[PDB]
Amino acid sequence: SVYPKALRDEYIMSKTLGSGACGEVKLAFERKTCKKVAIKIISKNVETEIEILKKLNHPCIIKIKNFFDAEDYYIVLELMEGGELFDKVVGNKRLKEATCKLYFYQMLLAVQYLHENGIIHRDLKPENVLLSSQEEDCLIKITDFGHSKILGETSLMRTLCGTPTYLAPEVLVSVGTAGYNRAVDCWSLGVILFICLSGYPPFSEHRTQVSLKDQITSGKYNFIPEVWAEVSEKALDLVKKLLVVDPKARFTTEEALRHPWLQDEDMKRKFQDLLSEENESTALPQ
Amino acid sequence: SVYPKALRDEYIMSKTLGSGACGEVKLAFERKTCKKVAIKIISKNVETEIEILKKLNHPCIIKIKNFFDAEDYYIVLELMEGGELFDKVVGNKRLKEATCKLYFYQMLLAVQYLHENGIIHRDLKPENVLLSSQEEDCLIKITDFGHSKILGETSLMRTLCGTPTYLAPEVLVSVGTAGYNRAVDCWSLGVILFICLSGYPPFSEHRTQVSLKDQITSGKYNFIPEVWAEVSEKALDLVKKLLVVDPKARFTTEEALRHPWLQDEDMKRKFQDLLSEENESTALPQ
Ligand SMILES: C/C(=N\NC(=N)NO)c1ccc(NC(=O)Nc2ccc(/C(C)=N/N/C(N)=N/O)cc2)cc1
Ligand SMILES: C/C(=N\NC(=N)NO)c1ccc(NC(=O)Nc2ccc(/C(C)=N/N/C(N)=N/O)cc2)cc1
Ligand SMILES: [Mg+2]
Ligand SMILES: [Mg+2]
Repeated sequence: SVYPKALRDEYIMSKTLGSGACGEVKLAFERKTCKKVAIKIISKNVETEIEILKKLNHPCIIKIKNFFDAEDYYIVLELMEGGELFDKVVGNKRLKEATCKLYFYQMLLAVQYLHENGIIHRDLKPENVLLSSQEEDCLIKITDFGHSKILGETSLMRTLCGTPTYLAPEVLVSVGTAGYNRAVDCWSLGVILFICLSGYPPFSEHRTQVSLKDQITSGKYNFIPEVWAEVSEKALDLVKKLLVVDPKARFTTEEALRHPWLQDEDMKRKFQDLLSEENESTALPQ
Repeated sequence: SVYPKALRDEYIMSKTLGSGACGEVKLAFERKTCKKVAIKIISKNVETEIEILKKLNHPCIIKIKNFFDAEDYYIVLELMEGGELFDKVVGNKRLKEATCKLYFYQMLLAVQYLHENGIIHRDLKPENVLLSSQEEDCLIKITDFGHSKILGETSLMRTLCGTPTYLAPEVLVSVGTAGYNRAVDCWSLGVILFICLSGYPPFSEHRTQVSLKDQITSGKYNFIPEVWAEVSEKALDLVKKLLVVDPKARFTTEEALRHPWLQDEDMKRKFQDLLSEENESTALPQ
């Protein structure tokens, strides 16, 4: 096949940078500026994803630059020159605890911002955390809103306005837990944090007879003492509060951000430095 | 206000026949035929409702004749000259067990047809069961698809295709009960059947200190022996199988249709007679 004419009109396509199950990510150059962009190709919910990407505005969430709906979908985004977090943690590799904290703080700010704006990501994983440079101290941005959920008034809320004369008991039972769907993102963050800190996954079929499903529903992560000995007590404590099986008891992003592990003025200074460094501001009054 | 010009072009509007929270039902005459129709007015999901009504084809489900999207919504439907089931059961009035069986058989055929076609009604109640004539032995049709749900591939199904490395435990737990949303219609049918047979609601705040919610979630309906003494054992048995709190154990429409109470050749003959009577067939080959 060929790239669609409208895309070719504005961009010169280059090398493949990465790939997923749905397609791949290409390097491209915007003709107008001669600057690099990334183009995510999705082989034929993208429409809602685009709507979400256009509305959001946070330094730790990827921005969309362009969109082409042709034989495949083409999403033009800023190029994250550090690539995927996945490549930093694969093969038991492990980030310094300080680096983990810097990245995780930013993931939390991003997810907090999503939840404030009524968006649940639903696919948080190292592949979807992008790094701004090849330097260890860098900005991160969350990507892939392909299976995200937009919160709004539910059918349940409409249901509860009337008298339940004809209403099934399971619907009334569901009221106890409704409105905690956002907690799935906090669980995923917990798994990512566990992986970053230890270089291995908390739940895996590797050298165990307990099924993956049972490990997860029981909350019984694989704790290898020798791997963790070098990690602080505070970091593990936060992991434990995120990997709580009851979604109503699980730490929210706000609670995680208040945790002793993230009360680190050095880390927060580094983040703020990195932010101002990124930005091309233009003159301001006064 | 006035009726929209496009509606006036085709219909002459007459008296109010009934009303709901969302609007009212008017008598109207189609100019082309000089025949009576009903027009449901909904004051400004109707679009999906119309899509559902147009696709369905069953003798016990109302048919749409026309639709106007103006200042309000106008849905033109066949006129059900018997009006709402609600008016037959209000004020402790009660239908003969035989009439209950005839109506309930038809409600079951209609809901069975919905579930086969991947539609959950979600608002079954006596107001939404319409009668074809003022005669006791008549056809019934289900109406109001304003809060119905269309079944299809779920997000959960897509979720289960991958490895749950990052997946929250509540999602895996939800797998045990997923795909039983249709059972809410069977519960509502059970409540309707209870009301038709007894002339009173199974769950109500009337002369009780148990909250409505607790009556329902416990499955503890109000059984007044003296009201029920004249009702058959078989009829009550079916009610009991529909008012089961566990949605996976609850009778389906298929199970209800196989129940001893509905193994009534006289009732089924009456239904078939009523069907052929309704229809204006045109010549057939052979
Ligand atoms: C610098 C670099 N690579 N450098 C290199 N290989 N040098 O040899 C590099 C590598 C990988 C990436 N990734 C990347 O950009 N991901 C990404 C993933 C998903 C989406 C979206 C919106 N998805 N939306 C949907 N619906 N999905 O299904 C967008 C971007 C970026 C830079
Ligand atoms: C013969 C008669 N009345 N005769 C009389 N009063 N004589 O004095 C009579 C009375 C009432 C009715 N009802 C009636 O037709 N209901 C009805 C309810 C709902 C809908 C729908 C599609 N709703 N869709 C939505 N989204 N809703 O929110 C359609 C029809 C019919 C005939
Ligand atoms: Mg994804
Ligand atoms: Mg309704």
